[PDB]
Amino acid sequence: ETFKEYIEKLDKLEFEKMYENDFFLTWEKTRDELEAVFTVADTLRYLRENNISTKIFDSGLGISLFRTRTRFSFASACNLLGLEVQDLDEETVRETANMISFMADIIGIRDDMYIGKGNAYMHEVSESVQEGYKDGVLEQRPTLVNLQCDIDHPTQAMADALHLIHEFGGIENLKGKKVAMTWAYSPSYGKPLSVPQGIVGLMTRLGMDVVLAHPEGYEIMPEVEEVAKKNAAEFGGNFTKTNSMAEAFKDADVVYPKSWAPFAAMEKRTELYGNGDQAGIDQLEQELLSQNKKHKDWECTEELMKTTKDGKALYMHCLPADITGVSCEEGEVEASVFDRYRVELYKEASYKPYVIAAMIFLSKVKNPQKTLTDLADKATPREVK
Amino acid sequence: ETFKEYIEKLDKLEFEKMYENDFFLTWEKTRDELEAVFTVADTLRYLRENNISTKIFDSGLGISLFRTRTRFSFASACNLLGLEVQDLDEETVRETANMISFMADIIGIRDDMYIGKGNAYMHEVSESVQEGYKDGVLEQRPTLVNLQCDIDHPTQAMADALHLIHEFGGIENLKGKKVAMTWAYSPSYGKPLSVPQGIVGLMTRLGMDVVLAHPEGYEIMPEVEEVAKKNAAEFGGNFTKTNSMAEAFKDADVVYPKSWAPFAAMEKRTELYGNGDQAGIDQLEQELLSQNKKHKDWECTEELMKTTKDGKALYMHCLPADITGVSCEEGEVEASVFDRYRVELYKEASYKPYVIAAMIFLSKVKNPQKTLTDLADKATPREVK
Amino acid sequence: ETFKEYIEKLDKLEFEKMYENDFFLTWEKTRDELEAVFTVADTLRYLRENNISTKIFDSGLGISLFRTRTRFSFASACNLLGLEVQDLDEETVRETANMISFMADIIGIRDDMYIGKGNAYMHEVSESVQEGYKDGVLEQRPTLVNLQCDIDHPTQAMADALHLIHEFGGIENLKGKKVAMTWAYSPSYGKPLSVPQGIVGLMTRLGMDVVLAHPEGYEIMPEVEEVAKKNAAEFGGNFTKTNSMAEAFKDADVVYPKSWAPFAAMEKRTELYGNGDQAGIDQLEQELLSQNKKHKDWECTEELMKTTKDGKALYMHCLPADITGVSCEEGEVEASVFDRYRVELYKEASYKPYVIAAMIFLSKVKNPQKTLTDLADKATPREVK
Repeated sequence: ETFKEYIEKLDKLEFEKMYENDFFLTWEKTRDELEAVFTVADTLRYLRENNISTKIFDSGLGISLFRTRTRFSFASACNLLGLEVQDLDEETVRETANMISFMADIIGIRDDMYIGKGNAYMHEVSESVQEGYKDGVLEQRPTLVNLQCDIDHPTQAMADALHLIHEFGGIENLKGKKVAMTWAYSPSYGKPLSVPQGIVGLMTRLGMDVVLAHPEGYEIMPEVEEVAKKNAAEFGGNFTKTNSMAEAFKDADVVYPKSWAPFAAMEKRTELYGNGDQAGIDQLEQELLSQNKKHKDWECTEELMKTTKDGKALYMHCLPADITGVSCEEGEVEASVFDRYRVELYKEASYKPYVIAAMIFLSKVKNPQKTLTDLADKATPREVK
Repeated sequence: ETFKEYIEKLDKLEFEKMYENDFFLTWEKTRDELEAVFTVADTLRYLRENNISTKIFDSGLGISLFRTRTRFSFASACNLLGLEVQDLDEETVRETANMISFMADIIGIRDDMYIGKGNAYMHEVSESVQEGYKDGVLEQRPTLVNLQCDIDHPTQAMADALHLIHEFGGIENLKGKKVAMTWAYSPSYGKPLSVPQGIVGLMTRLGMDVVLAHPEGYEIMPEVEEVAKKNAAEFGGNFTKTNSMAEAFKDADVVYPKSWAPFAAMEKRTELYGNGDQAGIDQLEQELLSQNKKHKDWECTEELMKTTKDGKALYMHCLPADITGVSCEEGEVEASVFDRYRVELYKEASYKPYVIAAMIFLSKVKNPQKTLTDLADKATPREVK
Repeated sequence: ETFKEYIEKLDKLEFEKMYENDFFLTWEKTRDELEAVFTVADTLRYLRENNISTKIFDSGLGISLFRTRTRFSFASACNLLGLEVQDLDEETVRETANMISFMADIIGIRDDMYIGKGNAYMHEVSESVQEGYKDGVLEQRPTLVNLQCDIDHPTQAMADALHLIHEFGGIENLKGKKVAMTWAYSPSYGKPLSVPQGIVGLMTRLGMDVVLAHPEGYEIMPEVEEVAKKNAAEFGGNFTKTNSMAEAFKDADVVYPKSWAPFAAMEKRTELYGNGDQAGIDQLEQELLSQNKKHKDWECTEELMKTTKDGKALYMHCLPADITGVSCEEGEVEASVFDRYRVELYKEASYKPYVIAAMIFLSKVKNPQKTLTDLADKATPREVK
């Protein structure tokens, strides 16, 4: 698409509320706001593809706050816009939020290890930073970008959605398509549910036919099931739950098989972690290990792919995947399946840097159309031509 | 204040000796030189508040040299001026000083754990770097900024002084004001004396009525007492020593209650550390723990605040403070007292980034007035307007 | 030399193949290509010496990939050209190579601990990154700079060669000169052979009279001996092997005495490391310790220096050196010898940042003459004048 087309698309969307605001969960934003992230994403790509610098800050920091793929993804986005990243180690939160912010425009936060704690922690940082700006402590109001929490993974989900839009030739062609978000076997102890919950909560916004397929006992956060049901019932398409991998793969257009630990188990883990009972934690993680040992047959196999739409549904995975007979003895996907989609899987990952930059752009530029246009006319070369 | 006023103030100060020089101790600089740091501090703030970039380096490094609040403070200052920070791990010093400096304009150093070692280490680095410049090894002469040593904490003290100037409406209104630099209870083993010595050595320059209040046995470096006595006797005001917290708080205009380990004890600690005797160190730190256990009553309490000027002296603390019943069982300050000054305490901290930038600016720009004016006329936007 | 002279020198060299290519081993490049690195090195120095910024990237990353002197050397080079460095911790390599590269223009790699593994690892990264560019995963093709491997140390060797060119007044004056690359005693377990192999493989290109002097049993990689023999026999000068330190020092114009572990021993070490046999490794390193204990007499001494050309051959060492009676009980060089050449040794090290920048420049600028000239005419100040 040409540059004129991108600007014209933004003009028929409404997104004034994204300015000087945070980004936590995809479903806290409107459909227009989500579409403004996609379009600004592609616009920044267009400009960089044509050797046009999109630096919008002459100085200022972006605070990275972990508690290494998203590490480089955030660093990339900041540098593209002209921000310099600083990493932080790991009313105390209020104090930490003001002390790091004096010359910070952005704060990216990853906190995904504990159910309940991660999302609340980001709200506290935002609130603290809002008050500091009001009380004159801070010259600006830093906007927060959720780089992964216990509830959602918005940068991953939106990068995944944008991949689909480009693979199927527009956001409207996603309507009616069948996406299988399923569980798969991992040797690992227990992975967060942010990706499964994140793409189920997002794809349901895009009018798709979404199916959540996991073995019994691996239920996701029930409040995210409720968000998906609403989404589908309100803005078209469907949401379905099932305990059969085959039933989900059958006639699927898209396939997303990644493992996760049971929501309930993560609630226990956090309470035990809060109580301090390390002996209980060790037992819980051993109990999970042998529970998911009973579902090794959950693997994205060449036989399963065969029962997909034309035997070639787009395989998606956030990476890295557990590849059977390469990364581990038994895993999420067969080697030959992975290899055949390798190019698509990497191209999928390429959208993440642009998605974070778009979120930053939208939260810091009151008139994106004008500034994007200003940046295009000046045409500052990022490389020597 | 307007921009014209800042330049005119610099014009009636003399500071030619700050160019291509280091900053170690506040009392090694003249009163005019100190006032040039305040004014350049406020000028850079003025410019950034009005969206005007103050980048003065197109490329070059600022070497950070620790041996996380000042970490971000130094990184902020460097980035504001256009320098990129690089962290170093922790005639060998001479070699290290030349090898890191080839494309370094600034070196910030924090070395505050051992009495005698820290200040000597910075002199050696400076000297090495001076000689390298003379012998053609180095294209430039990197200027050093003391980010905290065993003797003084110049960036903290000057940020604290600048806070006062803005709270009381000018540097001349500080004359006659009563500042209580006192000890307080901390559960921690033993904190450096750089802050207490630093603000006693600085506030005595500003014609204030300074009182050093600590329990018997907690004497500061006696050479810093001598600097304060001289300061007061020479440039007006007073310096007093006392072993009563109440007597210091009575009618105080400003109150600075932070704990520190006895100077003498720090001399032992270093000798033991030099001798290698770890068994002695462990005993010394246990001996301190129960010594300051006998002075839990040294706390900035709501009853003490009540005996201050109008019951509302400006509470100052470098942060973080030991808050009783929040951060610890028994600490430096009562929660309600802390909370009521929280806004001021954070605003105090905001001056540190600008103080470091000013020191850098003054050490690298032969004509500050002209360049500050050049930067104002060009008016390069740091953010999109 | 003036700027006009540098450009004219580049014009009578051919180096079109360096564009969008990697730099692994000095002997994989032509003599003209090597001379293009020297000239671009000196040109960037000339420009910076005259306060002229040489930033060529407005945004983009340089990935540093270790597996602290070259750390700062790489960071310096990147920043000079406008790139921002990001450090990485330590088909998986293929995945890692694409995931870090989305907005990376350069990748510097240090991997020098294991014979066979290091050079192969860089070829795999390059190949992966090449394919990604072809398949549309990557917007650009990142060029690799070998920051040190098991075979060569190209940035060190070229910095060393450039030092010589400036010490003896041109690359043509090196012809006929006698360079003693010799072993020396180190207390350390076992150092890589990349420096000895690197300068023997390079100096033989420059028509010099190179002698490899090491005690029996310390043979270097035999394939690098073969490269040196060829070099000398093909492009003039000589290569000789000897087991006498004196014979190598006699009438030497240049002296390079640094220790290294026997090539053969490094082959064992890696196999043991590959087999996992840690008990064998511990024994092998103890066997080396007492082997080189039998050659403490291999020291660059004041008596040896006396038998050099005029008793003042240029002493060279990559640094840091083992100095006898300062850094250790017994080492590579006598203190008085080291001290007298300290200035030259540091100036030698100063070329490394410019050598890395030159390699980057040549791999990313299709017309160096034009852009270097463009940068000179614009004359963007790096410092305020």
